[PDB]
Amino acid sequence: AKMAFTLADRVTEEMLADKAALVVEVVEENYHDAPIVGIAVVNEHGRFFLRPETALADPQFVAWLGDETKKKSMFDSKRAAVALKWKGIELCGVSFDLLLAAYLLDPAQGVDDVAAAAKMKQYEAVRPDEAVYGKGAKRAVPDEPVLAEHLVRKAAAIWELERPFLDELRRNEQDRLLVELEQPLSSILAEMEFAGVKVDTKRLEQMGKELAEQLGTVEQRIYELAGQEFNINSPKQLGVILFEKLQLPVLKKTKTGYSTSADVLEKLAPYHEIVENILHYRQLGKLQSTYIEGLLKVVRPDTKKVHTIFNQALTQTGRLSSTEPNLQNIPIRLEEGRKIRQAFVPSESDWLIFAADYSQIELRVLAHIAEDDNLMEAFRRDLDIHTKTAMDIFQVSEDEVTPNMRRQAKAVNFGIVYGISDYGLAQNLNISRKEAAEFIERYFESFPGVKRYMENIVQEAKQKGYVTTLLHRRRYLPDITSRNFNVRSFAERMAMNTPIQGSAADIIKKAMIDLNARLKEERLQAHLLLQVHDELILEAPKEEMERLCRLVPEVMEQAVTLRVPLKVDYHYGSTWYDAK
DNA sequence: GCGATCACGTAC
DNA sequence: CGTACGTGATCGCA
Ligand SMILES: OC[C@H]1O[C@@](CO)(O[C@H]2O[C@H](CO)[C@@H](O)[C@H](O)[C@H]2O)[C@@H](O)[C@@H]1O
Ligand SMILES: OC[C@H]1O[C@@](CO)(O[C@H]2O[C@H](CO)[C@@H](O)[C@H](O)[C@H]2O)[C@@H](O)[C@@H]1O
Ligand SMILES: [Mg+2]
Repeated sequence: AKMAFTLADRVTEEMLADKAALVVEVVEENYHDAPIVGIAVVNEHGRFFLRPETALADPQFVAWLGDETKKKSMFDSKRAAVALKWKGIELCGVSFDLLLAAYLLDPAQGVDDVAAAAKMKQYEAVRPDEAVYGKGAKRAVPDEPVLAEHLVRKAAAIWELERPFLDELRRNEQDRLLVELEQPLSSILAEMEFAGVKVDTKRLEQMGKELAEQLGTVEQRIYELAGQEFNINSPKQLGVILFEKLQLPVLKKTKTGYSTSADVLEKLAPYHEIVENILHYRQLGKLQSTYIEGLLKVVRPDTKKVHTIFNQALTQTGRLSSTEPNLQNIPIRLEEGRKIRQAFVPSESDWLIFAADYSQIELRVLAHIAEDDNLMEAFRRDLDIHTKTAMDIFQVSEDEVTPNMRRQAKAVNFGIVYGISDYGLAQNLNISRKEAAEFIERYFESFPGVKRYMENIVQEAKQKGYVTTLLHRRRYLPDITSRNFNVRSFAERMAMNTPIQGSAADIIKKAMIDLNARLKEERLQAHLLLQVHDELILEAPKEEMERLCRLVPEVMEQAVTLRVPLKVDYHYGSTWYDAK
């Protein structure tokens, strides 16, 4: 049953046809400056395996790789493109990426290897990577015979599956989504990851020292107030101290013991001085372990840069995710944690950080899709949407909106986008279910178009079996027909939320593509560093700021044309923190 | 030693 | 109430 192929000792002409399935294997999960363990090529002339030392040193092979007219079909081309960038080799001509294709066809499948994608089309003549390389401590590259056949079988699957995947994408009217959006974005993300973000490690280290001091102080204060010492980090010793020794009330229970969520502690604060200290302790600890020590662990000691990896084929809504490190969840809400951003700086002298963010893109997308007259008019007037919502649901003039009213109207706006729920809104605003229901009821009275949309999108999900975004991304919702209330309700919220979060993802992704095209046309040195769902972070020479102030927001605002305007705010400074 | 499950907290 | 990722803890296991 073995698959035939040539284990070549040198590169030949027929290995360089203008159409081929290409495998450039990088086994390390984090592919930055990682080894390429083997190469496989399958084309009209046959199947070939090349040793990387040989192939990557061959002028003709390297030229073929960089020739845009020589088309390649691959799986996770970004992984290969980045691994090659670290070796000074350009990868061009990737016309089909099976990972991205499978992702667009059904993100729920969680396709993360060629075998998983192949199974979608009843093709099983290829092993899962885990089966070949093992996992964890036992992970390892097998001997050449085993490795070579696996890479050839993967290239063979890609070669065979391209047509069936493209045909289904076309039927789904997602072919342009793959070819004009996700694949071009893949190359942009590769450049971003490869460029990396410079880190002021000395500043982080100083913060770490100061935190260590405060942590020690607070820690001592906690033992003092508790009358003894214990591991504050343990959800058992703390449970005993709080709810047993100190007799604090048990307002919420996890599943295995006492719950100590920040929300639970906030309520217990009035009863004992130890509570506030525990909260403070955790927040400092969160900064220290995750944003100081954790960040320092992944900074490259030679360049002092962190090279995140944007997973482009993971989220069920079309958003990207970020890992090692996650640069999409850096503190900003609280000043103490916000200071962490002072550590992210430009990669060159006299360059600055430029950050642009969409203003309420999700609610603007909702206004567009629901065609709600009131919500559209609000954005056409560019009103403070939370104040406007408060005015409508509480029936008062702008001058009469109090801070608490705006705060609650804001929580309603979030609930509406997430997939409204009286129970969910109740928990969030610490109020009763009927009280939350009253708010929701008032909201729909003020925005009947939104109510219509929520009712209709749910019915549509049931009829078609899936919901779609502006650019045709889709999410299947089988649980929408479940006879279990909780399971069905979750699917209904997904039906309501996915077209919104997903369409916002579509828009910023297109904005990134348009932006890069503009930066190149203008020959600006400015380049993208990060994307955080509704914001783009760039770095550029100080001399380019004025041009960026006009170019970036315009490109982002014009990415798509909706029934309401899109608005983009921007700021720039010496550090990410200052780009406020 | 190791890997998986928790409970938690940070982002948009 | 939507979407993610990384942490320290606790705990069963080749
Ligand atoms: O290269 C990213 C790409 O690979 C997948 C598997 O096909 O994820 C791998 O790489 C990620 C980045 O290092 C890891 O977080 C993940 O654990 C590893 O399996 C895809 O999910 C992704 O699109
Ligand atoms: O009361 C109707 C109202 O309930 C929702 C859930 O919020 O859907 C329920 O009723 C529908 C029939 O009209 C079913 O298709 C659906 O499965 C059930 O949960 C709303 O969508 C609807 O407007
Ligand atoms: Mg914003």
